[PDB]
Amino acid sequence: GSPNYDKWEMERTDITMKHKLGGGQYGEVYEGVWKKYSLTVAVKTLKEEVEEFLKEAAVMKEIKHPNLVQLLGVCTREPPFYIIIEFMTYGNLLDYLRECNRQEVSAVVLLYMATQISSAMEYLEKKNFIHRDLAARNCLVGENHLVKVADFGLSRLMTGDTYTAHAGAKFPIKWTAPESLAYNKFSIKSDVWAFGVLLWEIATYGMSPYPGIDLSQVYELLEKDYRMERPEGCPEKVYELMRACWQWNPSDRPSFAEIHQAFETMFQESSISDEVEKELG
Ligand SMILES: COc1ccccc1-c1c[nH]c2ncc(-c3cncc(C(=O)N(C)C)c3)cc12
Repeated sequence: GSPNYDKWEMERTDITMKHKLGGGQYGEVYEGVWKKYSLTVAVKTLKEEVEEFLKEAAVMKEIKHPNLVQLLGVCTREPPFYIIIEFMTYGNLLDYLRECNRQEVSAVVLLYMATQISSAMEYLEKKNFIHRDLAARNCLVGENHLVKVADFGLSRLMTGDTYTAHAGAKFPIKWTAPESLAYNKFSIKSDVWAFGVLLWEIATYGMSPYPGIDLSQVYELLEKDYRMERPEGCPEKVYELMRACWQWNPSDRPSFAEIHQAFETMFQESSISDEVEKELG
């Protein structure tokens, strides 16, 4: 074989760069086209640090799942570096929920979304990886309400049961578990907490978490056992799972395996009524 062959490396000239996607919401991530195959793609690059970029690229080569956005290739031999990923046509979940028709995106669709996401996290959990940035803004939407988890910039394969982030490092307060906020300690359980917040975002069709409350007051409130209220219309079972995800002690939070099982079940039962209803009109 050829000496410098690398299965993941693509020629940067193969890609046409267009414009930043998500309205620049995700930084240097552009919509591009893999000319050879007339395929629209998402390309993350580095402005003119690298270590984190290369780490993100390496992690994406190791994970593969139906509900995890798929790495297509990279350009990391020389700058500018690229990470070429499949493009999800309906954008991110947060904006999708904020602009959707609710008769279309009904209760069964919200359950379907949660099910797909928990499926991706169960896979990651099994592989001992942590995501560290679960949020609706970081989930993507495809045709027929297909949903995939994205943005693996902070994802890590753990060696132990916990990962301690750099010192002085700071995180998205409203999606971050108590022990993460206070001691920079992360784990599969901290992702579970974030998933609970994501569920709330889904249930509210994209509302910003902790309505009214000041970020500076969030931790103190959680410490006294305050937790967001059940959204209008959220089934009790779902709110209960939500509250379990927000148990103060990480060990008390359920596993993604358990979470996925619960949602698959609710989705299927909810789905039956949906199919029937559909078949009346
Ligand atoms: C969270 O997604 C990411 C975070 C970091 C790095 C890559 C991605 C990413 C991979 N494939 C994608 N596909 C579509 C969008 C996307 C999201 N929001 C809006 C758009 C958009 O502009 N339209 C028109 C769909 C696209 C974002 C990504």
